[PDB]
Amino acid sequence: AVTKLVLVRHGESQWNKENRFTGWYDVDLSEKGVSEAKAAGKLLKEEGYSFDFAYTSVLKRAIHTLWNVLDELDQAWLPVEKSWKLNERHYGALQGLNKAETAEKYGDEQVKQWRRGFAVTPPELTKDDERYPGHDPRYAKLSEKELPLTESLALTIDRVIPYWNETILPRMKSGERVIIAAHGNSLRALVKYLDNMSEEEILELNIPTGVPLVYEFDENFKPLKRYYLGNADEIAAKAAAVANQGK
Amino acid sequence: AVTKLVLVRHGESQWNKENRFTGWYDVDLSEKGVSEAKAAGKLLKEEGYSFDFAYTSVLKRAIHTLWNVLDELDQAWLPVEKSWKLNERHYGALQGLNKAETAEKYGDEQVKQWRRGFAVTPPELTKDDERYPGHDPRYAKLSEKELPLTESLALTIDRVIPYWNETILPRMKSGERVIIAAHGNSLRALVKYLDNMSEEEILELNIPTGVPLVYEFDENFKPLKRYYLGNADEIAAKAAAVANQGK
Ligand SMILES: [Cl-]
Repeated sequence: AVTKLVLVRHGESQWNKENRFTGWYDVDLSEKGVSEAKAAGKLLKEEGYSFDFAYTSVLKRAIHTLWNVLDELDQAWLPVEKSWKLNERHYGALQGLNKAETAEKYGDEQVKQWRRGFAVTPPELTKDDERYPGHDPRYAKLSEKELPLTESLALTIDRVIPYWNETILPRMKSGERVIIAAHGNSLRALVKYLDNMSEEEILELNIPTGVPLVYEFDENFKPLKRYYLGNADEIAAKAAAVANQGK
Repeated sequence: AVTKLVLVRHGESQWNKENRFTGWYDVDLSEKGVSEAKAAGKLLKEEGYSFDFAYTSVLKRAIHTLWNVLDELDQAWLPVEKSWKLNERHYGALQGLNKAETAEKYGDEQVKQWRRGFAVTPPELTKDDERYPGHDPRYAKLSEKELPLTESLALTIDRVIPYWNETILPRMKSGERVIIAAHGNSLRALVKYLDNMSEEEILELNIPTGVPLVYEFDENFKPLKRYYLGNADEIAAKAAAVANQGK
């Protein structure tokens, strides 16, 4: 039989709306993002999807997207595992800054590189910064080397793909239907790996907020196909890159 | 050091409001119950409580109480384990019936016995009944003997206390701060065991919806003290037994 995996980026966050770099800052869903999360769950139900297990990050924009989806499915009882390994790419000293203001002060091309350059890291925090993850109780079990000062997509891959191979994929292989509710760069990391994409190809991909992305796997767990659920015109428009100045 | 445990009964459910026997029927919180759940979380924060791990049932009135509490604590990231072993006592063929109507048809004393008699079971379902737990996907892993047709408090103890001793108490002993969000009879089962109560004593106890109940344990994990958090006059009034005809 074919095995299905469902991926969903968190619904729009308040800092997505306000055009601020977020990273590990734990911002909530906007009002529109709550709407998006509920719509994704209703659509999954309509399309005949239910699950056996869910993975998400430790960031509330993703966790709350999952809770809203589970309620639409009448699966609030589902087992859930919440892991920092699925967190958004850390944005270093850019966390909290407005993207347009930052592009004006430092240059539009510099901001594009800090957003998207494959192995490029945003400017680093120091450990005394209020934003350093070591101060936060949900990272109490992490080492200095695990606690980021900044991350690139390359470094995001280096934590997401081991979690995939050690934990998520084996659960799928045991016959369980998995949903992953996560973030732009953690899901881009997984998609690059599953789709055999180059650095040039992954730089072009934007996964839109709140849109289910379904993968089919064959009996050897080689990906067979992937597709979005919902309104094609709306999704494709939403998957275009947005300027630093906003939409 | 003293170890703290926090217990909380689900916020008021829609069938609590409507005076219907619920059991394993998966009814949601009423509007007032959502208010109660959020208030419990805000109070726990104000009183200096945070957690390392949460247990709850597979029934949404309890799960949603926990989600609301965790959001007030800014601990949506907390590890959660959802177990049928913490479910409400199953109400057999009474599930969905109005308590007042049932007391009129069968007698007030008969209803009191079906509600509260220690080893008394409500009238049984048959396996073909739409309400039989075997039809529901979240009990797919249970055996016939685990799937109830009816339960008493005695039978509720027989599943809650092993879960306590095998799973919950060891986690506490490892130094983790636990919260349990559950149900009237599953929490009464645990309290009887922890408080060394007789059958006569436990029959008198009503744990009110949405009220934190804190236990202190000594170094040998013998209970030292237990107390409610919140407004004493309001809580004590709410802990009185309500007639079959309602309040
Ligand atoms: Cl959860």
